[PDB]
Amino acid sequence: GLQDGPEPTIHTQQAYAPEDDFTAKWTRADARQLQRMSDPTAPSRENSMPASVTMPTVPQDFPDMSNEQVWVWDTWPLTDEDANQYSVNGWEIIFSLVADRNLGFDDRHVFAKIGYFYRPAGVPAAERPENGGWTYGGLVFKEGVTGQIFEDQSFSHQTQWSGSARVSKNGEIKLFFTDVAFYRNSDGTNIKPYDPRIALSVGKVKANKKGVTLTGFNKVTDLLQADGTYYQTGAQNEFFNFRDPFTFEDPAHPGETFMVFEGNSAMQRETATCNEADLGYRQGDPYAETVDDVNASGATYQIGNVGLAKAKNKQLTEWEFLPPILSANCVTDQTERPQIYFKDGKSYLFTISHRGTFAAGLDGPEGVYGFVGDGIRSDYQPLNGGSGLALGNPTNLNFLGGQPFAPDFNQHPGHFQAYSHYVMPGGLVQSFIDTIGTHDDFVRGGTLAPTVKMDIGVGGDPTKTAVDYSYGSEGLGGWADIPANKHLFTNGKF
Ligand SMILES: OC[C@H]1O[C@](O)(CO)[C@@H](O)[C@@H]1O
Ligand SMILES: OC[C@H]1O[C@](O)(CO)[C@@H](O)[C@@H]1O
Ligand SMILES: OC[C@H]1O[C@](O)(CO)[C@@H](O)[C@@H]1O
Ligand SMILES: OC[C@H]1O[C@](O)(CO)[C@@H](O)[C@@H]1O
Repeated sequence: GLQDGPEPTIHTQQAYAPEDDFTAKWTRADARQLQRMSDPTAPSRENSMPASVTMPTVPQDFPDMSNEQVWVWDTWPLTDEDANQYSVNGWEIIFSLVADRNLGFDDRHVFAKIGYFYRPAGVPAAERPENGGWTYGGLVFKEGVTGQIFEDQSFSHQTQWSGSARVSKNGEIKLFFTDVAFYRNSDGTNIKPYDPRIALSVGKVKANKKGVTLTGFNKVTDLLQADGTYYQTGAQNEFFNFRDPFTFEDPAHPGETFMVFEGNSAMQRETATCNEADLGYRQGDPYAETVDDVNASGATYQIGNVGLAKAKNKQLTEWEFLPPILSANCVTDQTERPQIYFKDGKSYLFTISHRGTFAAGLDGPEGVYGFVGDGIRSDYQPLNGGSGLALGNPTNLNFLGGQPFAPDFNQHPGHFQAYSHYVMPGGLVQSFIDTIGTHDDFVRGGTLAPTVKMDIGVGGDPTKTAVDYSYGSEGLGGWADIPANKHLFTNGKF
């Protein structure tokens, strides 16, 4: 099922110490496996990617989870150190990026705020309302709280971007998020590079038959900002990426807490260079590229990475940067919302990427990219023939991808059907709808897609994944289905 092309880079999956300076590479040889898996003959508007690594097609006639109260995108459940998802006092609880529904959908990122939703626990997806049955609890933060941490109070915009939320046995919520200040002119041009920081706010859940409210979240702790040695700063790159904290405990490292997040490789933007390891070709491969050609191609502007940090105290208020665990130099600018998923003694690193963010020479669908190894720092093996693709939107890779605000004439109408995928226990994947439809008949989402099922480690092979098309209806589960697998009871009432 593979078009002729380069062999994938040999990865060993060998574990290293979390403190080691080893950084796994998702190589150009690896990423070129995506084109090899693509069917070059796929007709207009048909998916060219294998069905087993393609998200089931989402109906253009979709429900809205908030009844159009707000735009909703990146969503996370309430988790413990093993990423189990929780209900509290009979309520499933989630956090989402939200914005005023009056905004143009594409203008919402600089008005982003974290809200929460709740719904009764223990109702099967088929018994719930079509739209998932969530209640919008409103915003997590009072106005002016998240601005606390910024010395420069001259920002034109101040937002809360994605993260994660930990719940203790005693009902305490530690919300890890991206706290962002923007310094923009009225047309959007920067006055100085934006300021995204990894941050923490602590609060409490109050829940009974009336619903869920939150208390606390009045103080914000500034945990991490880009350093310039491991993770690219604003001075190195005006549009550097630094966001999306996911915390966890590594079974291999008892009694410590780690965090993954999105960054870029710490290189000056306009003088960034790639090397032989970034290309990752086997000696003599007839399809190998030269370092000079790649460096001349423009691919050097795509230098995303996945970072690691280790907590310095039990309160998780102090963190230490560790070297990056994955770099995609000359492959992609954006490895977003990383998470570490633990299965059968392996460490799965899952991350999301756009189609447009791939480097020159490369191409792949919007969706979930994944990597397996024997430790949180390992010589990670990109999933599915070394390509990295776990779960892509249906995509004809033979035609231009277009944009979510202007779909391409020849593209599959589900090209942008989902983003910010998150892999839940049992391989259930939740995501939000960006765009569904053809070039002249499309709609914007800003609500969650149907939850789907990805089987991880198909056959006896931990490097392989496959969509389960028998799940729900033809592969599509409940709209906005973010089910709890653990249940907590606490003092919090209101
Ligand atoms: O968790 C602390 C332990 O982990 C290490 O730092 C290695 O990753 C060891 O040197 C130490 O015993
Ligand atoms: O809106 C910004 C947020 O959206 C994403 O780009 C994905 O949709 C995240 O990486 C980020 O936290
Ligand atoms: O604890 C069980 C009770 O909690 C709820 O899920 C929410 O209040 C109710 O639907 C149920 O009667
Ligand atoms: O809501 C309409 C349809 O959407 C699904 O969740 C999957 O697309 C089905 O279960 C339902 O029939």
